[PDB]
Amino acid sequence: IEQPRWASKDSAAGAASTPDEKIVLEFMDALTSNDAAKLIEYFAEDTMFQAMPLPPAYGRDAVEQTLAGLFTVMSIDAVETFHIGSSNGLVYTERVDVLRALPTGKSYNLSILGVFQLTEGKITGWRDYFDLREFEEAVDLPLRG
Amino acid sequence: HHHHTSKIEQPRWAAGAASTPDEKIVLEFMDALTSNDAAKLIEYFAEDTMFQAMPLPPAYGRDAVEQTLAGLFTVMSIDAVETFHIGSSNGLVYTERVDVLRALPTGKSYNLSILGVFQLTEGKITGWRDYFDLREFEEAVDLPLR
Ligand code: NA
Ligand code: NA
Repeated sequence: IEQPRWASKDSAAGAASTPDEKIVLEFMDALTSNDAAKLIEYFAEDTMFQAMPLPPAYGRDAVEQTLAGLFTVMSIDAVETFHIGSSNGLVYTERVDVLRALPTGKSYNLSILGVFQLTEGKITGWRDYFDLREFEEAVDLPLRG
Repeated sequence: HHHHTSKIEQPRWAAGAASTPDEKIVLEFMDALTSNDAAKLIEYFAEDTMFQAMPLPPAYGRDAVEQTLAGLFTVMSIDAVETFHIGSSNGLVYTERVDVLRALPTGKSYNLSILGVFQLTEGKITGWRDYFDLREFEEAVDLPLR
């Protein structure tokens, strides 16, 4: 994954600087597993997840099943985190996800800005902001009717 | 928000106050967005800068940024901005926020969920990228933006 033109040249921009940011960076590596059972370990009981163009999932049960539903149709082939920062229990990630659609085989580099809420080392909230139509039309896989 | 026709519901998952000089400048830039004035907003930007509403192509340089913002303000108005979360690290400011956008050709309004990032150098914006879903905005206001 190439560094975008607008990427910060601060050598520490993409590096974790707190234990919370290190956990989020480990979560980004584990995203390539496409394994909701593995990823659910990072989540607290009182938590939520939402790919913002799609309906949110509240509670650990709904988060795992929502992630598992996405992984039946798409694979996260690579995650490249350009920027990671944090303030007040929220961690922010500006990144590219290489998403591959299983039915069509096409892949696409999706620009994503996400936020992670963490208490006691566990994710109590994860929201990824991006444009869904770009990914749908890129890989020929509609996720929103 | 001082825009009584607008209403921003409190999100269930929602901290929003500035804790650094860079966060304060970004928050002041958010209040100035309701001016819908590219000539006034461009004063916050440095010479070497960029802007991109991520579903749309980016603009590099203070000239292209002012022109891109001016073009957007000819078809839409920023009626209100509420920042639920603001944070910063490595000279980058992140803002989780809803913007009430009103499309001028149709008169329809929409509350757009946005996560944005601001890179600041000596108090001036060197980068502003807002992440959001364009389609849901387009369909709610009947205004294709691509
Ligand atoms: Na960093
Ligand atoms: Na911080």
